[PDB]
Amino acid sequence: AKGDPHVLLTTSAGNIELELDKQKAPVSVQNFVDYVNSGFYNNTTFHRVIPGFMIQGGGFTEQMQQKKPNPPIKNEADNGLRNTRGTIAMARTADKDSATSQFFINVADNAFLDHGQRDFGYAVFGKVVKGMDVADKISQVPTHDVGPYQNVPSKPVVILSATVLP
Repeated sequence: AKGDPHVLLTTSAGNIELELDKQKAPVSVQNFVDYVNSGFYNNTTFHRVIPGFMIQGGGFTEQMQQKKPNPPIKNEADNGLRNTRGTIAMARTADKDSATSQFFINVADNAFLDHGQRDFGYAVFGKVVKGMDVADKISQVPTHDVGPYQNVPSKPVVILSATVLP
């Protein structure tokens, strides 16, 4: 997951730097970079946090309002990258080709999320090169239920800015 692009996510809990795998996840990387470059992720939150599993964000505001994303992309989970601790992957629904803006960072080795004979899996497209301790921190913030959502941080963890680094 070192395709080339580096992205810095500055959150209210600290900074996380990512290196995206443009070679193995071209579509996922272009989709992600397009969102960051457009300023889409600014003011979105990590709305789903589960210790020992992952932290997911990039879709809702602090008031749990969902931002209208761009059209869904094809699933690249069969690119051979695994959902090991420290990787970034695309969140999606039942349809394997339903990913849009939401992504999650694995804070544990989640092999059950990998492309396999039982399910297409979740597309990994990068890795955290800096800030894993921050991701761990975010994963353990107190949470509660908001609407149909569970594991929502009681105190929103906001992505104040997302930028492609030089």
